[PDB]
Amino acid sequence: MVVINGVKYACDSCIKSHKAAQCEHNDRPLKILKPRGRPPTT
Ligand SMILES: [Zn+2]
Repeated sequence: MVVINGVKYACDSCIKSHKAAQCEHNDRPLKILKPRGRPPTT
């Protein structure tokens, strides 16, 4: 996975899987993520 400033990211084959724990792939579409969030309502 990758992180910038205070943002997180990883391949769709990790962030969606779990390997993101230490993703280091190249190909494949990347994505972003953060330390939990949750909706404002539901
Ligand atoms: Zn990956």
